[PDB]
Amino acid sequence: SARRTESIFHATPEFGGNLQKVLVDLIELSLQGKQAHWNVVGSNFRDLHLQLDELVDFAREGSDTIAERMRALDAVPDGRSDTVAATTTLPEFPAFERSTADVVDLITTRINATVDTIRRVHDAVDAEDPSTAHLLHGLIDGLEKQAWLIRSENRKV
Amino acid sequence: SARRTESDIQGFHATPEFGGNLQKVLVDLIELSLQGKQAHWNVVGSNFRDLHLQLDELVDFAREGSDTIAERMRALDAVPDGRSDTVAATTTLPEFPAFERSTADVVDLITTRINATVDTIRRVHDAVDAEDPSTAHLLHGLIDGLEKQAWLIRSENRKV
Amino acid sequence: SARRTESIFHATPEFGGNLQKVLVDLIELSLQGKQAHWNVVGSNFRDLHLQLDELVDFAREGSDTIAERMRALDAVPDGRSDTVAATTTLPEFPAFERSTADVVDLITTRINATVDTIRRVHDAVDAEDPSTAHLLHGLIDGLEKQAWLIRSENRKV
Amino acid sequence: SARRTIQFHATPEFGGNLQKVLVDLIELSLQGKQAHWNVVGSNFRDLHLQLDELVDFAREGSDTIAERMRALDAVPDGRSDTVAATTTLPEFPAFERSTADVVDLITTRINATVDTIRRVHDAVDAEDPSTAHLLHGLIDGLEKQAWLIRSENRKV
Amino acid sequence: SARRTEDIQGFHATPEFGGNLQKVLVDLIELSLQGKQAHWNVVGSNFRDLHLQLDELVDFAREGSDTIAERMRALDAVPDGRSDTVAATTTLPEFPAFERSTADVVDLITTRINATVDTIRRVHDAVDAEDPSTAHLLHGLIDGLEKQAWLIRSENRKV
Amino acid sequence: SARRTIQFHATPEFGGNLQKVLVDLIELSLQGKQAHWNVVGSNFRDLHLQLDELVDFAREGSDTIAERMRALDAVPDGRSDTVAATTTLPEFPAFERSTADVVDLITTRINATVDTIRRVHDAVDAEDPSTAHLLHGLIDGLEKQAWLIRSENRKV
Amino acid sequence: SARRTESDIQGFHATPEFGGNLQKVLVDLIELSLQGKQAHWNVVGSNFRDLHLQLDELVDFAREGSDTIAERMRALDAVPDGRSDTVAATTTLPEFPAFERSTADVVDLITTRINATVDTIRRVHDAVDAEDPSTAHLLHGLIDGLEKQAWLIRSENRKV
Amino acid sequence: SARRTEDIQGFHATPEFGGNLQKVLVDLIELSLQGKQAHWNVVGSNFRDLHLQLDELVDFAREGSDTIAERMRALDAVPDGRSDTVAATTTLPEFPAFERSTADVVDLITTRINATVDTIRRVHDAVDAEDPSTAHLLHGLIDGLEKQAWLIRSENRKV
Amino acid sequence: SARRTESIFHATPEFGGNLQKVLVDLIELSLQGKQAHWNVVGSNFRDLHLQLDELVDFAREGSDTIAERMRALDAVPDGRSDTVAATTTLPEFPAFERSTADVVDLITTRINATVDTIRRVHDAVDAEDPSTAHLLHGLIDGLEKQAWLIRSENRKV
Amino acid sequence: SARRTEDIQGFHATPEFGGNLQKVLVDLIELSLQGKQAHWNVVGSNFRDLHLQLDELVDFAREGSDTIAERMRALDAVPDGRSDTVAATTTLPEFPAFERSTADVVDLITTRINATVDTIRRVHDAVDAEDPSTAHLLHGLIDGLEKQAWLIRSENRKV
Amino acid sequence: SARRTESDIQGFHATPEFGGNLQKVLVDLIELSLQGKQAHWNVVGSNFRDLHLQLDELVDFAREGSDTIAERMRALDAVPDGRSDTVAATTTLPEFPAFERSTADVVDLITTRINATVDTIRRVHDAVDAEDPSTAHLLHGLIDGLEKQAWLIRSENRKV
Amino acid sequence: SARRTIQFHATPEFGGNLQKVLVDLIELSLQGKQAHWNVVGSNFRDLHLQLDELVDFAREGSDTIAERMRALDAVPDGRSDTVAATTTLPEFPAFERSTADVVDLITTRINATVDTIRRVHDAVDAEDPSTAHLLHGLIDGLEKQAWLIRSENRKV
Ligand SMILES: [Cl-]
Ligand SMILES: [Cl-]
Ligand SMILES: [Cl-]
Ligand SMILES: [Cl-]
Ligand SMILES: [Fe+2]
Ligand SMILES: [Fe+2]
Ligand SMILES: [Fe+2]
Ligand SMILES: [Fe+2]
Ligand SMILES: [Fe+2]
Ligand SMILES: [Fe+2]
Ligand SMILES: [Fe+2]
Ligand SMILES: [Fe+2]
Ligand SMILES: [Fe+2]
Ligand SMILES: [Fe+2]
Ligand SMILES: [Fe+2]
Ligand SMILES: [Fe+2]
Ligand SMILES: [Mg+2]
Ligand SMILES: [Mg+2]
Ligand SMILES: [Mg+2]
Ligand SMILES: [Mg+2]
Ligand SMILES: [Mg+2]
Ligand SMILES: [Mg+2]
Ligand SMILES: [Mg+2]
Ligand SMILES: [Mg+2]
Ligand SMILES: [Mg+2]
Ligand SMILES: [Mg+2]
Ligand SMILES: [Mg+2]
Ligand SMILES: [Mg+2]
Repeated sequence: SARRTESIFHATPEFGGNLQKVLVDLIELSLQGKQAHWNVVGSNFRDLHLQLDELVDFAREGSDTIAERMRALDAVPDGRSDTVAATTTLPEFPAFERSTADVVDLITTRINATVDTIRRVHDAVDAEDPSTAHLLHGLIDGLEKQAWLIRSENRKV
Repeated sequence: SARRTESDIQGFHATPEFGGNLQKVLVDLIELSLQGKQAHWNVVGSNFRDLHLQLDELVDFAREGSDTIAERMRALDAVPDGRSDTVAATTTLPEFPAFERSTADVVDLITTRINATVDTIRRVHDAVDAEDPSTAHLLHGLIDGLEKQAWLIRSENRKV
Repeated sequence: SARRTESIFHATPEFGGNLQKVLVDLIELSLQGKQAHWNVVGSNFRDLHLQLDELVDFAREGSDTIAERMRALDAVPDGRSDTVAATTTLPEFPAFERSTADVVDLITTRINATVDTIRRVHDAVDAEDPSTAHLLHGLIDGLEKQAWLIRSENRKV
Repeated sequence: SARRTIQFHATPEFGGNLQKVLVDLIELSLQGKQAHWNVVGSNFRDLHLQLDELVDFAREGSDTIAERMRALDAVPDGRSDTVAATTTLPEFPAFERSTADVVDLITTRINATVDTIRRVHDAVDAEDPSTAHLLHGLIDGLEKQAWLIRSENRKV
Repeated sequence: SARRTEDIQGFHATPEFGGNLQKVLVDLIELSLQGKQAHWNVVGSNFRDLHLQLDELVDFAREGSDTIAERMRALDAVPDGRSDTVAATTTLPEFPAFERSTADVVDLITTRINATVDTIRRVHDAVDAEDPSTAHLLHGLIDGLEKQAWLIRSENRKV
Repeated sequence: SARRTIQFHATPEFGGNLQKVLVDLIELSLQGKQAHWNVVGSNFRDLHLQLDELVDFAREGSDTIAERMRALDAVPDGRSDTVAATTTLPEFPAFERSTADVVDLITTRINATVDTIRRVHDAVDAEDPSTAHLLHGLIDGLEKQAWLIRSENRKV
Repeated sequence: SARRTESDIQGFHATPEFGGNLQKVLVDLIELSLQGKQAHWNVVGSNFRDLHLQLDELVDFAREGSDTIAERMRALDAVPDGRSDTVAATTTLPEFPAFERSTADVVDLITTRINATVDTIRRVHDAVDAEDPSTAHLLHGLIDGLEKQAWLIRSENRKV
Repeated sequence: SARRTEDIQGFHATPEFGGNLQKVLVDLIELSLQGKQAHWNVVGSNFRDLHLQLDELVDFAREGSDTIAERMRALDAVPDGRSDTVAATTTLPEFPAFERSTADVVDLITTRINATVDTIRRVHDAVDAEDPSTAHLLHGLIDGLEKQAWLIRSENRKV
Repeated sequence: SARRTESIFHATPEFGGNLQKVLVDLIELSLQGKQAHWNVVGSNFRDLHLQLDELVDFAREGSDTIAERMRALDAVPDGRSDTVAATTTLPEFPAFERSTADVVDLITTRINATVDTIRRVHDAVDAEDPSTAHLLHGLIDGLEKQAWLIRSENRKV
Repeated sequence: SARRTEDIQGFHATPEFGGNLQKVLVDLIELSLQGKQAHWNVVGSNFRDLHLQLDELVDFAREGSDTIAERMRALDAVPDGRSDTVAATTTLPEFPAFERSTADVVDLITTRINATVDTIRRVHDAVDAEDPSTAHLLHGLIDGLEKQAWLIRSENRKV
Repeated sequence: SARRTESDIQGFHATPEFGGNLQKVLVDLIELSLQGKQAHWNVVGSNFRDLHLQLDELVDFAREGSDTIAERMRALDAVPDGRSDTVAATTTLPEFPAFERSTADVVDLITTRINATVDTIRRVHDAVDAEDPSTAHLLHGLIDGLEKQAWLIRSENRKV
Repeated sequence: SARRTIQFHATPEFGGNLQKVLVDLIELSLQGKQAHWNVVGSNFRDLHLQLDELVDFAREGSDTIAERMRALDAVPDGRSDTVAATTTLPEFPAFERSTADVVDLITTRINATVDTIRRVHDAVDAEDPSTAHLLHGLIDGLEKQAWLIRSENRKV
């Protein structure tokens, strides 16, 4: 009666490209987070070691969320190492052992870079699909929380 | 002191139109749940088990969604109708066919019916968002969850 | 030695029809239970709200059990909205908000109707397949428990 | 290589708006516990239990808001004096209160809390939609609590 | 260097102490049995809350009776929780037969919880004088049961 | 539309039969705890632990039966005086009892409890097969407990 | 007082015939468990994973069932024999073939062997029910659980 | 045979007893509020450990305040945990505003925990004299809070 | 750059045969363990009953581990009743009820037989694939623990 | 209004109090070590029950030793749980070497549990006089250990 | 007394060669994890769901493995490099192709890449075992877990 | 039928080697708890918590080794006197110790414990590779603990 006949959302390829930008930075952040997690040394090692894993957990869940949102709307994600390295906007993480103080500053900057990407694409994403912007909001919130939890170590008052 | 002095402070009340838009979402979510179980029981053929299991996950989400929408209506002083006669008379989903259906047919059928459910939510979205962005927040989660289900189900039939 | 050769239970279509009768009433009960769960208001709202969800949980598990028992014996269930509405024996649940006292009486009657269907088909089911009657017994027990738990609210002694 | 060679900061007004939500969430939590302990009469147990769920949500909410402030370089103040001095919630009364009275009282004070979030919503959303996302969850959860509590007093 | 070179016997309860814990035990078991009776036979306004709270009371009283009985065993005393002994020696007013209204059950159970607590409070000082470690267990029981009493009786309180 | 425009009630005899099962289940539970506390000697711990599992099953069983009575408009009586006055179980002795004695005693009293359920089974099944379903679960569980306990005393 | 006065009250004792009927059920449940694992390891081809996983669920149920039946025998003073030689010499199930088997073949093979196991339980049912309805209660659960497994497995091969 | 034939009233707290538990309650609630303030606003060396430990302290103080308040209710006393009352009657030194260093927070919170414990220790003997079962709850609180104090203050200890 | 081209461990059939020897003895042990679990009677029945189930749990997990290791290396396990009975090295478990003392000695011997098979094939397995020997070590350790836990019942000191 | 304006110091244990808890600590640690020794080396009739019960005893004694040691820290006292100190200062009779029969182990461990409890009972009143909150923890330990003693010793009881 | 008297006792230090061998294992495990997720998102076609799910299990194991190896390096005073540029420049795995891939293609592709990862571990095994058998213990678990994944994935494509 | 018609026993040297590992594992556990209680200063909480994880691993390890000895007909001695008299670990000091000192002290004593396992490894592996399997897990876990603890004191 209100039933429709069988003959049954299309996202633009630009929209997919915007999600792809978010994806590579989330993957890069997870990879750098693990690097820091392994190679951080010095005062308050353990807290940083543990917090960095929490960050990585969130970034990995986030990248799965974004990639699978792309798939739901029939976009095609690319999370391959070469693509991530070639297209990420995050500054490269330095090699070797790094002091806890250095790691705090480095990782804060890299989180902030990842968040910036999401904030940069937000309005274009929101205009086409507010339901995707919903996921972006959760990511921004969770990442900016991680930034606060990590950077607070270096704050002098 | 910054304390308010009213003895009675009323809550947010939904307009009749708003209540109607959520009612439209509700009946389609319930219908999708009923069709989801029908497919879950009656799917046969290649890759039976995966579809059987995925369809239950879809049903779980749709049932949680219908409860969320109906209870959101109650929170905003609107009154849901999820009775079988109403669902049958007012759902926009194409009817699920009778009897056993092949895995390939079930994939196509259920994908279409999820698409129909999501379309209802997307149709009322802007009007809902305009009156109450907090309800739109719930609609966003529903759209995301359902379109995820659509991908997880439909991909069975997608070739190369 | 005691091994049989490869060349290997058939239920009647009437038996399937009997399970179908149980199925539609279980689904209808779940749908009405949710309606009541949302729309119940008044004294002792919370207990009814919560108990009605427990009833719905049991009825949903029950309808899955029956439908899948049908499938196991190669019967074909029909739990579609139109079929449920057109064939259920349960009295229609009234529209709008209902008082807790009214809901107690209404839902008790609808549980009792569902149980009656199972009791009506029991002997025919038991005669053909005692293993199915086993499931019927569990349902009757669980539903009649729910009836007691709900109706006790209105009992005056 | 697309790699860049980086400080979002809340405006004072934005921080002030979240501070307003915070004190009402904390006050609601304190009032919820007061009601939880002191409610008496017909259907005591349901109210007792539901009020604790309200408090659980409101406490999670206040932590969420305060930590969002921290994330955006704002500084929360959830101290007792500040809460008492700046909360917009009508004062919850002392002593034993009937279930009927508690239902009415708590519904009003939840509604007051939601009103604050609804008042600041548009300004918060204009500056930071990600924070408004949190406000939506709070509005939804609290208005649900209001429905679950107030339905007890509904006549027909 | 400081090692003892003794068999080292454990602390043994006096007959008075044993008797005092036996008194607590029978009232805890009686309360459990009456709690179930009420759990099953309560009817009327707010049935579900009372039905559920009565089971929590029974859970606590059963754990309590086990705790006391095993405390007796630990101190070389012998519990008797048999039906005849409980019926013959409990201080609790008899629970009435048949279906009982929620209002009636609230009043009845509150009274029986209070009777159980009274028994524990009556023996407390004598128990505490001999073995403060056992008084520790009595404190937990008094606290838990008086909590149950408040949670139940508040239903009937009219303000 | 097949929609109808509705009161199963147990006969007094049926209710009486379930009452018989109930008092024996409760008595078994009380005796099980008595044994649980007072058993001593070789293999104490196993018996101590197994007896608690017996009590757990018997308590769940008594609740199941009493609530089945309620479901069918019957009224249980599980009070101490009634249990002592109407139970068919041989009295469990007071004081410390050896593991060997406890095994024999408890097996007898489980068997007595099962015998009651087996005695009323056919009459219960004739009126309500759904209740007999519950009796079967009880018979199975209790006879399992009897086997797990009595095997301790088996000679070869 | 209504207390009985016997010092020794014996339990229910199964007849030799009853003990034999449960023994028949036992060996087929164990054989099904062994064949279930064989198929679980050696299934290859289209939809491998679903069958691999479902076969373990079947094995879990059959193992729980064999324990239930053997322990029911013990409860009724009967003595089970679940040794490999006895199972091999007295099972009624057709032999599972050797080596790797295709998903389609495994579906057909295992369905047949579940059907065989259920047939044994249905064959002894009435004789078991006549002596002890409480044991028949267990048989009912076994039949229901196993026929559910049969449906969940066989549906892979059912076309349209 | 031994069954009582009375309504049997429960144990009722004296006004002094009620007042004493109210004193404990407001300090527990104040400590909770200050604990969250510190949880949010702590910055500097070893932030995370302090952030996390402060939440554990708050968890314990919240459970504690609920326990005390419900103990009051069980004994027919009436708690007041409202913001105005807590602010007006707490004995805790005010927590300062704004971001505070980890070193500062350690010292500040240790002092406020100690103040809370002091209140409990001050009322203890009077509570114990009337109701040892309540003193039982006070012992758990003193133990838990003094543990929290050790776990926090050890950060600033220089050996 | 270090990437290999697409055109990509092969175990000998003798290696597979060695794992097969372990498999049949693990399955036989599980079957005998259940037999003992059901039919053990007498002093300390309960401990033996419970410990025998723990043994069976370990042996069942072990046989799955070995069979699936065979599959991973493209060997083909045979755990069928006839094959197990015809090829197991374990002494037959006796029929009927057995005393706890007898069961202790019997099961200890059968565990020791199963362990002996693993120890006999160890060096040949280790030489070809140390990663498989890794699994053998876990099994030997777990089984010899079970042997100690069971046999200690009969130890007189 | 009622806020204090002080640094507020915590409760500090006297040297006698510290010494008394140290005595409890070494006996709890010794009991744990002997419990494991027995856990590993027990053989004979009813091995499994004893093997398993001995681990439960060790679990309780380890939690107990941690509780006491951290209670010392909370009150500004310093524990010493090192091997040499425990060996040199424990009051427990030495556990014998090699495999021991279940009957022997029951008697041996019962004696060593009783020795541990005796230490706690000996210091109790002095601890209770200074700090009833610590006596609260001692009551839990006495209760738990005497329960373990009953559960173990009952194996050897012949009636 | 048998107590040692040194104030400082150093831990086991890995040779540069040993550190390099574990680094080789690390980059291939990370690369496998990245490719595993790519396949997990982009697989389409017959039996989509099973592969989708199994690929996540593979990713979970590989991620746990990379962490284990990197942390083992840290324990032995070696310094891991799991950065994207390094992984891309030094992994031995063939590149995963772009875009959506069929279930059959993904099975073949991923099996090959697991085989490649395992080959790296087997190549460095003997040199690792020679210096530190405790690290070889970890390599054994990795090889076993990964070859299990290979079987569970590849069996989809194996015919009769 | 391939059915056989059966006593692995450790040599005294093998048993002695496992005894050496056992006493160092127990001593490490006791020292870990001492450090857990008495550590003070900057980053107290992390050290406090990490030391308990070390103790957890070392206790599981000592039980594993002692029970492996039992499995192979050897007899462990984990008594206090024996541990104090035969452990190779440098004595842990009494009294409060700074986090920096505890890091250095505990790292040394973990390294001492690992050294013992590494010293006996080859002899153990030659006789019983299945026991060496357990030693590998212990070496891996303890050296991980050493890294997690010592990293606190690392300069750059
Ligand atoms: Cl509730
Ligand atoms: Cl699956
Ligand atoms: Cl932490
Ligand atoms: Cl046990
Ligand atoms: Fe995913
Ligand atoms: Fe709901
Ligand atoms: Fe289902
Ligand atoms: Fe927080
Ligand atoms: Fe007990
Ligand atoms: Fe119940
Ligand atoms: Fe079993
Ligand atoms: Fe509470
Ligand atoms: Fe498997
Ligand atoms: Fe600790
Ligand atoms: Fe890690
Ligand atoms: Fe152990
Ligand atoms: Mg939004
Ligand atoms: Mg928006
Ligand atoms: Mg039946
Ligand atoms: Mg209620
Ligand atoms: Mg005292
Ligand atoms: Mg035993
Ligand atoms: Mg029948
Ligand atoms: Mg190895
Ligand atoms: Mg006390
Ligand atoms: Mg599949
Ligand atoms: Mg080797
Ligand atoms: Mg830290």
